[PDB]
Amino acid sequence: QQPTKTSNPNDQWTIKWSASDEFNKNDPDWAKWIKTGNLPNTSAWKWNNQKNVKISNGIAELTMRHNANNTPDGGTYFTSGIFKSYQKFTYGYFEAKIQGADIGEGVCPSFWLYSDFDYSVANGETVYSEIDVVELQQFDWYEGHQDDIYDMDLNLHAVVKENGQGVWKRPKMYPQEQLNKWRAPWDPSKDFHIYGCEVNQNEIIWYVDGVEVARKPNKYWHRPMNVTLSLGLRKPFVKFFDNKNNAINPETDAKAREKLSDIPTSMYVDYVRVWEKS
Ligand SMILES: [Mg+2]
Ligand SMILES: [Mg+2]
Repeated sequence: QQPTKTSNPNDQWTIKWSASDEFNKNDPDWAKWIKTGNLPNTSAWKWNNQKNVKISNGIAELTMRHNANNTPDGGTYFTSGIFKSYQKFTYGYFEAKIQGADIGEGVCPSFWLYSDFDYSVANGETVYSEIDVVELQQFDWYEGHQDDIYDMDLNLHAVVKENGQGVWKRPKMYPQEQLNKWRAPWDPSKDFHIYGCEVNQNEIIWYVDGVEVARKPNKYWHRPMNVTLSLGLRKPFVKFFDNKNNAINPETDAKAREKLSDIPTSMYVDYVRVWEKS
């Protein structure tokens, strides 16, 4: 198999099985994907891959579940599921075929690449690199525009060392360099579509169903990153302050309580494929 669409047909692409999976096996491949431990810091929910990852008939299912009895675990009320490659990559092509979640608003099916934090690097250097190949169903609010289910985000995030500190460079702070939004003509929660990203030393280009939808210069995104599919929690179950999702107790908020009838909810992934340019 090859990348659906690339910027230069003269390039050659070699599939990298260390972060590619057609999910034809019902036993998740925990040699390839990190089951526990080394998973993203989430302040608003926890991961439970034993309970929240299932694969059936060629399709992986990642599920957001409400904790039994509404009992917090370390300040959080839900668990989710995540495929995080052990293998890191920097440049290459990354693609996943994904269908979103039936809840509509409240979770964020995501395909994304992220590094560790290296706070040792020199002034101006990158501490942390994150490329979001797609964030679905976030219902983001930006400059007075409220998104709905058809809108998606395709953003870059980094932390850069400045005057001794790691300073976050966020998409809404640097939108020309880092923010991408695209509106689909179909509801991403209802069917599978193909989300791709081509990453090289110069540029990062994003594709949806084989159409280029965004491109940005590669300013900071040169660190090794793990290939990630995960189902994130969003409002009404979280509330933003201090540059982080804070968990909301779904029994203390009407909007969160009424969405509980729609939990558990799942994203689905037919494949993930990674290539390197040869
Ligand atoms: Mg299967
Ligand atoms: Mg499959």
